[PDB]
Amino acid sequence: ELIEVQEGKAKILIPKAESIYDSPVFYNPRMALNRDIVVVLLNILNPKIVLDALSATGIRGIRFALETPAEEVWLNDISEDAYELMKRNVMLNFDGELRESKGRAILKGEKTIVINHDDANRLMAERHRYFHFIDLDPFGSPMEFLDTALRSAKRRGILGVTATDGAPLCGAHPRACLRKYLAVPLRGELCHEVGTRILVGVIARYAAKYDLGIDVILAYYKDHYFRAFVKLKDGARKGDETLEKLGYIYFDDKTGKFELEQGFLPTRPNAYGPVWLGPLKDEKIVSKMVKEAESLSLARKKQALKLLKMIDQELDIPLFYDTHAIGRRKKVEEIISALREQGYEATRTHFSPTGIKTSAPYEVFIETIKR
Ligand SMILES: Nc1ncnc2c1ncn2C1O[C@@H](CSCCC(N)C(=O)O)[C@@H](O)C1O
Repeated sequence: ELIEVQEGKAKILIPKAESIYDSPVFYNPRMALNRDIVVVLLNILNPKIVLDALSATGIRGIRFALETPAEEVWLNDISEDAYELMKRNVMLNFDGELRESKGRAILKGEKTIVINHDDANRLMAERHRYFHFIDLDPFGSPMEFLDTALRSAKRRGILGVTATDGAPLCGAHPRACLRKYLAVPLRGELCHEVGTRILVGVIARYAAKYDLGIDVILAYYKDHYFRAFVKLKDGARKGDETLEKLGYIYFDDKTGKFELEQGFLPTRPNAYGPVWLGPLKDEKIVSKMVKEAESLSLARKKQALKLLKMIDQELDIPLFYDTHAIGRRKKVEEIISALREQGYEATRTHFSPTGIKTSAPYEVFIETIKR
């Protein structure tokens, strides 16, 4: 029936089954890294009232309460069996008695834990402008909840969205991408960043009508999923400035050369987007994350540090050059060094193991790898 496992400072019971998609209550251990990062981040932004929209086993919210400054943690899931496993796992990491009720339970101890058996769109809708932080971790696309989450979070709240929607976001299913994200995807060596930027840009677009803009705290790709942490800005002016960060991409698949164009609409044919052409991180914050992550007991510390450091030293410039792909048409360390000697900025990128982000033009990049 149930197996007791441990993640971070959390001890939970998960159903034992053939695969993760076969257990009555979902739990993907590979997502431990995803939860480490949000924990590291929360230990910086220090949100007071947080929400684990689609909790499943309750692991995320449970780690929120045990490993972060969060004072009021809300756990929610539409599934009855999940709700029951959530209540159990909560009482497995916290003391006192759970004052349960019809599909709703509460625990008022050092931290306040609100466990809910409800539909996320229903809960969030009841909780208008209530959370400092909301974490959306759905099966694939978050579009079904995005709009309601933008109304449930404080006008200055933080929104965490994950998208395991690789197929549409990476160009495999262009028509599916158009329906869910209202953007024309780009496949190929760049689809990892473009997919991430499409994600940020759709949040930016949905937030604008509430006269809200965004600041990307951190956005990255990893293990086939897209993560986006954004800070909401109050004001039509902020909203307008956000939409101004949107743009389109032009890509020559024969050469690997790409071009960017800032604007709500493109002005040339064969445009990819719209996508977020703004920053993909808040360097000041990401740097602290590396420091914080080192002083925390995460579930996958080594990988968490390895990923955070990569992003920390990474250039925040749109797109990059994949040495392997272009090669088809030397070592990355050597190319980077040769680029820096000439005075250009160049760094590795978490998007690709052979990718290089640089301020050098396509042409110079090609000349340099040839020398
Ligand atoms: N409308 C809805 N409201 C609340 N939960 C929903 C929902 N639609 C689907 N779900 C569900 O979302 C799941 C996503 S799996 C989620 C995992 C996670 N947060 C972690 O770190 O483990 C299931 O438990 C489930 O029943």
